[PDB]
Amino acid sequence: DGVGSIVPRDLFERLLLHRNDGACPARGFYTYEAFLAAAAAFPAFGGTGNTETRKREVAAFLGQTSHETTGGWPTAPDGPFSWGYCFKQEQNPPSDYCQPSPEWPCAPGRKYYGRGPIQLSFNFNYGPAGRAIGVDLLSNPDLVATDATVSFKTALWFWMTPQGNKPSSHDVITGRWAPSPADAAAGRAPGYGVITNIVNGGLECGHGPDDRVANRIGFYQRYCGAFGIGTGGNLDCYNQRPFN
Repeated sequence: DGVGSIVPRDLFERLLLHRNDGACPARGFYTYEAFLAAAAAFPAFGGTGNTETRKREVAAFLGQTSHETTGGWPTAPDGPFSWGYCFKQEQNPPSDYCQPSPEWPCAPGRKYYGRGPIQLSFNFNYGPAGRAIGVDLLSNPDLVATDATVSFKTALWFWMTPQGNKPSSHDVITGRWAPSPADAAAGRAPGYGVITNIVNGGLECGHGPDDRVANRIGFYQRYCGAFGIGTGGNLDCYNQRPFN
C-alpha cells in the first residue's frame, strides 16, 4: 500500500543505526514518521517495480543521501557505513549560495547552503523544490533543517526529478532509464554508478577509483545486504564521463 510495507521501523533504525549518537548534530531530527510522510507525497518512490526493485530504490536513495550526511570514519563502531544521516546542514559553508536569478530571487538575509539528506544548495534549487512540494523554500530555506518532513521531501524531489540531460535517479534504479548512444559512448550504463554521476559526477566520476564514490558504494552494499537483495552491477562511475 506504501513504502512502510517494505521498510518497517526496525529495519530503518538499523539501516540508520548511529544517526542519533551524541556526536551527531542532527540527532533526533530524522524520524521514521518523517520519512513516511515524505514518501507518501511521492508514491512512485518505493512503488515502482517488484518488491526487490522497490527495496533497491530505498537502498540506493538511502545510500546516496547517507553519504551526503555521514559522520563516519574508518574505525567507527559498526563500520563507517552505519553512520549515515549524522548531519542536516552544511558545516562551515563558505557562502550564502545565492546566485541572483530573475526566476528565483533571494530573500534578503536568507542563506541557501546545504541542508537535508541530499544537501540541497543554492536559491535555484530551493525555489523549484519549494514549488514542487507546496512550501516557499526561497523565503524559508531553514525549513529543510528544522522540519524533517520537508527535509526528506527535498531529497525525494531531487531523487524523482530529472534535470536537463540527466534522468531521474528513480528511473535509473527502477530500470525505466534507457541509455542514449552518447551514454554508451561515455561509459554510462544502468546501475548505482550512474546515480553517483547524477548526484556529483562533475567532481567524482570519470577519473578512476575515487574514495567519495567508494563511500557511496559502501553504504549501498550494506543497505542491500540488510534488505536481502543484490546490488545490481555497474556500482561505480570510475570510467564514466560526467553528465556535467
